[PDB]
Amino acid sequence: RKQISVRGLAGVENVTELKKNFNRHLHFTLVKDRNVATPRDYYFALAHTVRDHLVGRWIRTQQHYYEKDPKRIYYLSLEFYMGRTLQNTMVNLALENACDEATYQLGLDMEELEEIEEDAGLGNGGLGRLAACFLDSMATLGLAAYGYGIRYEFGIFNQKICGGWQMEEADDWLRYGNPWEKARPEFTLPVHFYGRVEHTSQGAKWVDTQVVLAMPYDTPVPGYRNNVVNTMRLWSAKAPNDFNLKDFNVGGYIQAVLDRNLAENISRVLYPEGKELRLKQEYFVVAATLQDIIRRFKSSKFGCRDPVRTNFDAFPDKVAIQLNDTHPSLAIPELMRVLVDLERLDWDKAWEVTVKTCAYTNHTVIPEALERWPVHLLETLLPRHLQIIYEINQRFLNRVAAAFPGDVDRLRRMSLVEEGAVKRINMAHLCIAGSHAVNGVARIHSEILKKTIFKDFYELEPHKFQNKTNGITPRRWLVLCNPGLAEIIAERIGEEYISDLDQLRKLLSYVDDEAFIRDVAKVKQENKLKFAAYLEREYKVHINPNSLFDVQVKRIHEYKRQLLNCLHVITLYNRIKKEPNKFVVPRTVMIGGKAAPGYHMAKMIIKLITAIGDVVNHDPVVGDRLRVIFLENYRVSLAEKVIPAADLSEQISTAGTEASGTGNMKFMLNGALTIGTMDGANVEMAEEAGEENFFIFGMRVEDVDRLDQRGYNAQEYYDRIPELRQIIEQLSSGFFSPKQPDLFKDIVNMLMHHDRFKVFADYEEYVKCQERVSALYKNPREWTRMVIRNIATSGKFSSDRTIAQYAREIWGVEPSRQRLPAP
Amino acid sequence: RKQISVRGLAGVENVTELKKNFNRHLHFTLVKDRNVATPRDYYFALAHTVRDHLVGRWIRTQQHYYEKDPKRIYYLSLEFYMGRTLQNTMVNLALENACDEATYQLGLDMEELEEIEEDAGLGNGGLGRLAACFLDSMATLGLAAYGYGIRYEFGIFNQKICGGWQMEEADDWLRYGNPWEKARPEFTLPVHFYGRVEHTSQGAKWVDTQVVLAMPYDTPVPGYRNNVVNTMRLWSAKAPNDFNLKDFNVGGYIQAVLDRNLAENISRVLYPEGKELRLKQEYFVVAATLQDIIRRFKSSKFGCRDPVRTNFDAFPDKVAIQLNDTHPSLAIPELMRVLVDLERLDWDKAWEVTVKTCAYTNHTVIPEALERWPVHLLETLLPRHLQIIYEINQRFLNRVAAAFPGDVDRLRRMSLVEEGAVKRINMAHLCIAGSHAVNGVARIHSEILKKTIFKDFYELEPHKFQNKTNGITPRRWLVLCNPGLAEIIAERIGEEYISDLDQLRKLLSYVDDEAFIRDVAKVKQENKLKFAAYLEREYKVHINPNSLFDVQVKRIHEYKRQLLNCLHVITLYNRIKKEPNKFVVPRTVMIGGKAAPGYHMAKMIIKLITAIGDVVNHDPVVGDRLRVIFLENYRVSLAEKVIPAADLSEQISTAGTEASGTGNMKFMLNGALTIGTMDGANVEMAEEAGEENFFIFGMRVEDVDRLDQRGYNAQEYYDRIPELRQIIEQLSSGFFSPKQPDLFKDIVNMLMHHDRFKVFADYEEYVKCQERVSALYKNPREWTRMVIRNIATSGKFSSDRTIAQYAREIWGVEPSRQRLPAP
Ligand SMILES: O=c1[nH]cnc2c1ncn2[C@@H]1O[C@H](COP(=O)(O)O)[C@@H](O)[C@H]1O
Ligand SMILES: O=c1[nH]cnc2c1ncn2[C@@H]1O[C@H](COP(=O)(O)O)[C@@H](O)[C@H]1O
Ligand SMILES: *Cc1c(COP(=O)(O)OP(=O)(O)O)cnc(C)c1O
Ligand SMILES: *Cc1c(COP(=O)(O)OP(=O)(O)O)cnc(C)c1O
Repeated sequence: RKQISVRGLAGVENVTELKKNFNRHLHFTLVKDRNVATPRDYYFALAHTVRDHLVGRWIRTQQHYYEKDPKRIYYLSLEFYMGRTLQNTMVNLALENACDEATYQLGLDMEELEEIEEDAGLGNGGLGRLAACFLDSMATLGLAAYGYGIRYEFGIFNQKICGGWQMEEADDWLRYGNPWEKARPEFTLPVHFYGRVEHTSQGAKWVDTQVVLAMPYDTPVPGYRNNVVNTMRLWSAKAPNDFNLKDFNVGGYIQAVLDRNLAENISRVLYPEGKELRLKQEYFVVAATLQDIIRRFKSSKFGCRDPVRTNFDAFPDKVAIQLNDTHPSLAIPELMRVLVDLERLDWDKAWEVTVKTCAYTNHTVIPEALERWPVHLLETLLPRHLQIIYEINQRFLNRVAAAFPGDVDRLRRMSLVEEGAVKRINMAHLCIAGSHAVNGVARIHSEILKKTIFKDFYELEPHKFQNKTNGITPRRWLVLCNPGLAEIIAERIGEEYISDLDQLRKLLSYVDDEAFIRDVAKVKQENKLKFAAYLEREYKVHINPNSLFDVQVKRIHEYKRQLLNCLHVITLYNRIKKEPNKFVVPRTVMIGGKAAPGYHMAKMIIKLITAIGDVVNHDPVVGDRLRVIFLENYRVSLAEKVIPAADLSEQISTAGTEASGTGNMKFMLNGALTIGTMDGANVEMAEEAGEENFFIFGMRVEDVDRLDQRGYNAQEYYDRIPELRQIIEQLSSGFFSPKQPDLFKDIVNMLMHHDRFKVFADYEEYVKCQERVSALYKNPREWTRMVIRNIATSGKFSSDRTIAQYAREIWGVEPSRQRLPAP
Repeated sequence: RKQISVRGLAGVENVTELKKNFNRHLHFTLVKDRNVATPRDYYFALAHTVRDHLVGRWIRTQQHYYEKDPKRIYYLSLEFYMGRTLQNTMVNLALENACDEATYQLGLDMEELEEIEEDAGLGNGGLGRLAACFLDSMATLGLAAYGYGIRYEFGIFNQKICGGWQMEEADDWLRYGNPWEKARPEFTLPVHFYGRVEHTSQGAKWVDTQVVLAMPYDTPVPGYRNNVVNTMRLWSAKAPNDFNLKDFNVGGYIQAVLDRNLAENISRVLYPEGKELRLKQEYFVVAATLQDIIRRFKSSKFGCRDPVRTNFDAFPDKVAIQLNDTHPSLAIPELMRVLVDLERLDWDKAWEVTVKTCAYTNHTVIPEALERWPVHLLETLLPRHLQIIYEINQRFLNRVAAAFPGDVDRLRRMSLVEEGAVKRINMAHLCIAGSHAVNGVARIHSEILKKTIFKDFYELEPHKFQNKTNGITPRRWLVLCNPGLAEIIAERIGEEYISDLDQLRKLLSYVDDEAFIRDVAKVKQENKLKFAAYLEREYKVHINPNSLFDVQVKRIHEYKRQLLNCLHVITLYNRIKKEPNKFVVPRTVMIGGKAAPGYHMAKMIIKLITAIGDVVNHDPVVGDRLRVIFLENYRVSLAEKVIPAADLSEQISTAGTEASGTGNMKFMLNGALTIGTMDGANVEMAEEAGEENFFIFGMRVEDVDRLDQRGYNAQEYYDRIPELRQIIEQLSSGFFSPKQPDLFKDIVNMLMHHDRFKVFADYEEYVKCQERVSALYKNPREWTRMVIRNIATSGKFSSDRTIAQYAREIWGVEPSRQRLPAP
């Protein structure tokens, strides 16, 4: 027993012990051989050789949190955009240099193998990239945290462009195993759907439920060389498999083969309206988590630390639960029904707990997008939770009456129950009311929350509405994807920046140092060459390495604006062709992101960007002076290839729309210049960088508002501006689509007659700020120094900071970049 | 590359290294530590610590067959009855000693661990056990042998006895997985169902087919200390999972939810009439299997060795296919289809290869069991193979026209299509016609296939009909279950016997030596003591470890006549009550079997068998002289426990009914004397041991036919025998059944009016035999020496001989007990 220990099983940075484990895993773990193995096979030998090291420190970290029993923090997200784990674990564990030497002497190439990894198909965008950033900060800052989500077998679609139209293939990333996860069938747990609630004697009982099972999966998150490793625990839904003879529902009719497949596809796909499945997913991820939580509260030495009920008095002391946007809101009534009904605390002792345990991050501005289930839907698959949301609600509206007596119309606005045709439950209001700290994700967002969206909630409980500005981690997003820029930053000011990003302001001392200024420049010339190379070798084009890499990687939605960028492209194209011998600084325009199935505007925008691409790229006058590439299937591992490469980062949303913008910061720390309207995270970036270092343009929010107030009439702009006029008529006569003239019709009329987002208004000014971009790029010394200024200022944006601001003002816990001993 | 090698990966029988790998797997493979490891957890780390030694010589064995390129033979069977692998892998790998000592030091008990393992639910009976002894023998005699077949998730049922009535529970043995298998998602193959045959130009083209993917798992089977390890490849079904939006079958309707579950439970359930799922399961295994076979033929250094087509000319020199029973039969129409439609050989060359490739083992005697499929089922799901099977039939019936011209009635008796109401295709005739060796399984059984059942085929091709008498393997069924007998046989004659069993004849020189006699009776006393203990500790009873241990462990069918034996037990009962003080040899009668859900006699029988025992084992005058126990959920782990203990082997099937009987042979080998009719396997074991040393009795097969001839009129017996007349009236009045008198009413009538197997005929003489039995028992020295003659004559029944004969006589390859160098 004490002889069965984690202890003599490594020597780490040792090429000869990593070579001997690489050989044990190909053979014994994979049961393959060198006569029969593939690159996929050699990646799982190595994936497994790095994994041994990662779980050793996983074991010791978790033992060390049971024995020190700290406050535990549960990040609850319905999306975890991890993406690729091999190089990151080697960079956070110190093994990259020894893995590379050992594989190299085993006659293979790590860069090959690295590129066989499938991106962890668990996210689709922002909301999820961010949780995965915060897990890296959370593990580095010694915190005792947990990521909890649904594990999606089919990710969210793969993008393929066929005839310049987006096709959605499916992502089965799980296709040859995922070497980084450990399936725990032994901790499967019931999740209860439907039923009826029987009020028996001392409580209600939620009886006659269908059950789905929630099976957990453990993937370990390491911290930047601080020897802790925390946990990502994702839940697969699985059918009871009795459906055969056992139950005597069956035998006679197996049409309960439908429970089975409608059980199993809670875990099967990301999304992608008021659908029974979405709410089955939110309940499911929330329910199986809350048990696993309450379990460690009772179990984690606190069984013996009962002093009263294993008291839920010290439950908020040792637990926090973050509900990242309204997607886990039912963890508030689900916690209340476990406490009230299963344990037995009275309603107010349990409420005390709930509101001192839950905190909620908000990431939406337009009210048209806050969460909202119909009540009949809630009646039908969660009876007792619609009961609880009604009691939470009656109390809350009386609290409001203890505060603004006489105001009726406030009661009929701060209710969790919305009236119309179809009464709903407003999950936003739940979340505010059931928690102790609400925080938006940019200062202008948190403040417009307080000021407009959650105002009445601000007046009754002003103390709650915090803010925590969004952040990126310096590891994946500067050490790991841009090792070259990191190298020279360490040459001047050392490592500490990796684990402490405001230290990068020291770089302003070098602003005029010619060595630094040739070195930052060189590293980008490296990074562009390499991406220009991939732009032939996986997908195809003839990129010029010397052009201005202009990139817009943003979700393809109408407000997000690539239609602005297209008209500026067809303005350049048109210019180059009207005077084929003027010097125009050459540009590589690259746009990427995924439409969203069935949003057809979004789909005509992917078809425009490609047809433009087929004309400008193939016309001979334009030479190599302009090219328009659609980067296909944009995703986290493409993002770390292209962001190192870009020199201009098109941030151009109509102002007032964006909330924040985590990839904005990915371009700034990675030596690009942002052109952008003033909104979301452009503001605290411009503010850190000093506005003159930034290409801010366009209407500001107030100007949007005035235009609305007198009403935007898109024909006036169409009638002033002679270029705009022309490009519109080119779309329309099918200059860009000869076979189908009429093909962009709907994009003409969108523009011409119902632009909710004022493309034509920010036109004139947009191109003039581009002229200011072209014009500076044609003087390499000063452009490279504006870049030094954006980079030495990054600091305000590391997720190690945004997290500390969670730790201290919200979870109430202290971060610590202390090495834990280990291995 | 060349430095990626198996070489430095194991310092085997070394306790200090096995402790090391233990701790690697508990932690790194299971991602568990001693603070949270269960006995399952420690069971799995040990599984894996032993597995590393396995896969290492899997390795070496399989590299060696590729370099050497031997005839490698594919053993196809739809049920592989494996049961627990650990001790069997250690003993075979010689690791048992160092692992026990190792776990002893780690302070774990290996025996507590070895009982966690679930009994590999791939099998059901004889057909399946036979496949597992044959795979052991094929390793030991280093053949390039593959076992192929489906992976059943749900085994078959795990029985429970609730109130003396049988309950089938399900075997979800794969619940916490299986440490001995490697998933190969890499080699997932399509298998097509339904479709339509487009006769296009140079052939036929099977189009519009539904697909079911076969994904394979690999399991290693080790030899007896020879370092060859062979493969067991079991197939699992996986529906294609585009079923969401991709295909445009769906979106609109996902009612092809059904496709994906009707696909999935191909692999789910063992069976357990003309049900499309059996036919889809059988074709499932054939198709996947043969694509692996031809994949390995063209790959296995023969892609280099083409000379013509990568010709199938030499296919029978490198492949042997064994059709174990009629479940694999579409192997003959599927190998033609591939050869003829997919490659392009013509029908007479392709047929040449099939017949020289295919060989067929029959295990049935009664024509009523042979398998037969409606042509309307085969047209619907395999419409192409119905074609091939008719052309196979036509051309075979012209061969028969060659040979017996003028004959009309043989054409129609011999034909593959069968007429009546429901036109059938006779699968046994397919096999004979496209196989080059048809064989039975005991001498008599192969002769009555030659003489009655297949005789018109025996005339056209008398060369075809072989016999290869079954076998039991000495590793698992003597060494493993019985160490104590293993050991004392080894002092006297050495270890070669375990891999050479006929030399157990050497023992016959020690017949009168009292040291052997004594030792030989000591080990049984050991074995009985321990089995007596297991009958209290796991299940409960107060066995008298000195009693004559009478066990019948056979399939609860009428023809298996446990009822016979019950008439005899009730007889013993009645005597001990009539004559309280006469000296009677104390016995403990133990019966065991799984009913067969749906067969109502068998369910009524286990009921008898429990309540006889409720009566007698509680009744005060019988004391401890008689007890009757039912051995619940008989499976392989129970066989290796009760077959070591047994003194009397109850082998009583009506004669003419058995084809063979492998528990028969197991019992002989462990010094248990046989009471038994002159049937099945009993015949050649009587012939080995000498009839003086066998308790033969009851109506020989001749006498059966005579009794049928004139008519078995059971009442005559009732009316001669006063014990028989009495025990019938005891069953009937309710003596055994006082709360429902009338319960055994349908057993009493059966016996009395329509016993298809004549229990009453052999009653008188059966119990006369039984009296001989108890007499000899009451005479140790002469009891214990009959045993010695029996054990010493066991040689003909080691499966090593059955395979050696298959090897030389049907497959065309040489045996060799040579130790591959390795590890
Ligand atoms: O009370 C304990 N003492 C020591 N180690 C523990 C204890 N509880 C859990 N562990 C470790 O904690 C890990 C994570 O467990 P979880 O937090 O319960 O999911 C396990 O793999 C063990 O390594
Ligand atoms: O061409 C080969 N040379 C040497 N060993 C081979 C070759 N092909 C396969 N093997 C071995 O054969 C094993 C089984 O491959 P399979 O029989 O093709 O399924 C591999 O694990 C290797 O050990
Ligand atoms: C960081 C990141 C993101 C986050 O993207 P954005 O906030 O810039 O814009 P929206 O998509 O409009 O929210 C998205 N995708 C990837 C790959 C990534 O690394
Ligand atoms: C050897 C064996 C068998 C085989 O049983 P038999 O061949 O003796 O006769 P039937 O019972 O009629 O098939 C079945 N099950 C186990 C566990 C076993 O070891």
